[PDB]
Amino acid sequence: TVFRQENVDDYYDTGEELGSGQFAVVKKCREKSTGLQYAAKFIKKRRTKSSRRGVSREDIEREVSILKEIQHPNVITLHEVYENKTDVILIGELVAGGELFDFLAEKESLTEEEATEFLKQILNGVYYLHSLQIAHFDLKPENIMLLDRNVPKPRIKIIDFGLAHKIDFGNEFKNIFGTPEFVAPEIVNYEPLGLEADMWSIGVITYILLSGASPFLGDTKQETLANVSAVNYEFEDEYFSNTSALAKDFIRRLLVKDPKKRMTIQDSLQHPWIKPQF
Ligand SMILES: OC[C@@H]1O[C@@H](n2cnc3c(NCCc4ccccc4)ncnc32)[C@H](O)[C@@H]1O
Repeated sequence: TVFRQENVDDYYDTGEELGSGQFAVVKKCREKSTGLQYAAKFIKKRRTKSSRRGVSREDIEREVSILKEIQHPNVITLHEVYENKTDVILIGELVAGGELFDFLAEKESLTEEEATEFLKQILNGVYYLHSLQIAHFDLKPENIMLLDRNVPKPRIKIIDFGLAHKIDFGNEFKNIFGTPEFVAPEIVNYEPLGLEADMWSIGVITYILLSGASPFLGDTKQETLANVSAVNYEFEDEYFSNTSALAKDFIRRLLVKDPKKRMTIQDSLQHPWIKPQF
């Protein structure tokens, strides 16, 4: 499939840089005809078929196809797609309040209620996606954006569908691999992947929200991945001594090696704590 090949600068002005991937840079922009503001993700194309730099057209088209399906308050919308010889440019919904990651850094101590307020929204967004058989496969605090950081209960949106796949056959097998601290054991072990991997990532995110510490993190990526595969984490009393047993129960039921035994998205919403590479 082909995208709009007019110069994006004919239709938009760009501003500040909002962030980046390998890979990809995201800039604020403004549509000339409406005055509305967006975020534009510039993804570098592969320059040859044999090249390992840039993103393959297959991978770009998959991301665009998935994004076109989605509309839910807790997920980003896609507005337009442009392309030229070097880039595909995905224009989508600006989320102005920064990363949950940055958030957590400033300040860094969340109550269980602040943590569950974030979590409930993440779970609602993932419920929507999983209902559509979409695995995100890159859930982490860098990919959860706040609409407005200056309100007591910030609203969030899930972003970055660069690794997202449709799961039409219960699992997919193609060596998808995100950030070591957040990937499930099946990703580490190059096993077939399904919606369960996202549920593991949610358990990791929850642990971080409550404690400010990363449960599997080692001194090298190697060591992190080995920790993940062995399910080598524990609840440090220094961080968790006054966290409720139910919060710990929730995380325990997500950080499970066997994906078949791990809580599903529907399970997570009914759980008593929630229910009202190289
Ligand atoms: O991805 C690196 C990042 O750069 C920033 N970022 C990425 N997407 C952002 C956005 N909106 C998405 C609009 C979009 C929708 C659909 C396709 C492409 C982009 N709003 C604000 N900051 C964003 C964050 O700091 C991230 O950690």
